[PDB]
Amino acid sequence: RDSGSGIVALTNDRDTAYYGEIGIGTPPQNFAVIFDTGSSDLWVPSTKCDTSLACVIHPRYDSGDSSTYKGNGTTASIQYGTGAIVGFYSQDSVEVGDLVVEHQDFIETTEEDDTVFLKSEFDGILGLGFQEISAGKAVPVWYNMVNQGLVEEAVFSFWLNRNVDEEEGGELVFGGVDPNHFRGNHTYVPVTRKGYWQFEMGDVLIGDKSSGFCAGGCAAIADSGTSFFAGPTAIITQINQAIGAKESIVDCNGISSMPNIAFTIGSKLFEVTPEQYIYKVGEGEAATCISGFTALDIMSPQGPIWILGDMFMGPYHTVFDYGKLRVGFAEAV
Ligand SMILES: *[C@@H]1O[C@H](CO)[C@@H](O[C@@H]2O[C@H](CO)[C@@H](O[C@@H]3O[C@H](CO)[C@@H](O)[C@H](O[C@H]4O[C@H](CO[C@H]5O[C@H](CO)[C@@H](O)[C@H](O)[C@@H]5O)[C@@H](O)[C@H](O)[C@@H]4O[C@H]4O[C@H](CO)[C@@H](O)[C@H](O)[C@@H]4O)[C@@H]3O)[C@H](O)[C@H]2NC(C)=O)[C@H](O)[C@H]1NC(C)=O
Ligand SMILES: *[C@@H]1O[C@H](CO)[C@@H](O[C@@H]2O[C@H](CO)[C@@H](O[C@@H]3O[C@H](CO[C@H]4O[C@H](CO)[C@@H](O)[C@H](O)[C@@H]4O)[C@@H](O)[C@H](O)[C@@H]3O)[C@H](O)[C@H]2NC(C)=O)[C@H](O)[C@H]1NC(C)=O
Repeated sequence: RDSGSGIVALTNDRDTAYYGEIGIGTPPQNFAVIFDTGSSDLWVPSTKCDTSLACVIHPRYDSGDSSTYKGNGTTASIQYGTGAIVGFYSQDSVEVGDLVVEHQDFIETTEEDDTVFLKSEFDGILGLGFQEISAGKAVPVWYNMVNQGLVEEAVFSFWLNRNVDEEEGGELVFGGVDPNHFRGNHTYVPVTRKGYWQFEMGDVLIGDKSSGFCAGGCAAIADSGTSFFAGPTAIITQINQAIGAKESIVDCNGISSMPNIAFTIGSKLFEVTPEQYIYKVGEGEAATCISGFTALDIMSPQGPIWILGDMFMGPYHTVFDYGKLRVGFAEAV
């Protein structure tokens, strides 16, 4: 018997990535998978991938051992940074949060860029975005969940633990919201373009006044798969100066003197402190403090795009409300 809580416990790897276990096939084949609101496919290493080290060192899906496996074979290609992942589609049963999602299309990977995925603790990615941005326009896991009636509410939500010393890395809830992990109300903004979890954002404040560049209305995406913030160079440039910044972007030891950065979502200020937006790769005084604000210029018909990753979704409990097409943020506890 498999039903029906919808809870997934998340592992936190040095605040950089969050992953949980899913099962594919019967009998189930277990994979560590990042839950990613920025992409829409499910993919895992395949037994048919013999030229990439990542597939060889990670657990691999074997269709010959699944009695529910149904061949497809449609090829697909997904760019990850400079390289890419490549594979073909298959169908099988997927168990996420003890919900058995029947006939799920997913990608068996044939090749993986070893620079990103060789030393990953996770094996795959479970995409939680919309169908429009799936490689083969596959029906995403969450849509099948909704379609099979496996959830009481048409929302899913994230608690990401930012304290890497604790034992709970985080928690992802399919079909509800865990009231233990936020305080006060969520602020809800509607989805502006449907493929991405995308909404309208206001002006970005450095210290107490305006960056000007987003005061006319920017676009932004909640992407559980990214750690760092990414936004237009025109704003990132100003942030770099007010912080003392110099591949990456460095400083340190002046964190407490830096200003808070604040995003204006739903006519409210969501503030991020230096402690929350500076990443610390070291530990002592040979430590390396790195800025989480990376420059990235992508257009959309709604304006230049901000990516708000785990550094934002950590302090701000995030609800993805599919039934009302809206995203909500609340102060996390
Ligand atoms: C190899 O894989 C690729 C990648 O997936 C296949 O190419 C894609 O296949 C999908 C699925 O057929 C295509 O999406 C559909 O497009 C339809 C036309 O827009 C649309 O009606 C579909 O939306 C409905 O269904 C989903 C749920 O899908 C169920 O049924 C399919 C059948 O295979 C399964 O794949 C799923 O697991 C699931 O069982 C709902 O979420 C959606 O809201 C729609 O639901 C209506 O219909 C349901 C009954 O069908 C009913 O239950 C609902 O209440 C509602 O009335 C879906 O978007 C996609 O277009 C296609 N890609 C391309 C580029 O064409 C490829 O076909 C496959 N190849 C082989 C050889 O198998
Ligand atoms: C945190 O968020 C909460 C929202 O989730 C806030 O509480 C809500 O506040 C609004 C506005 O004050 C209330 O909405 C109004 O309620 C009246 C009366 O509702 C009653 O009658 C209707 C039938 O007409 C019935 O369906 C209801 O069940 C009630 O019996 C409506 O007529 C108005 O049009 C309007 O919707 C919400 O009711 C209220 N919700 C809750 C759960 O309290 C809360 O104030 C926020 N807190 C802070 C600090 O901002």
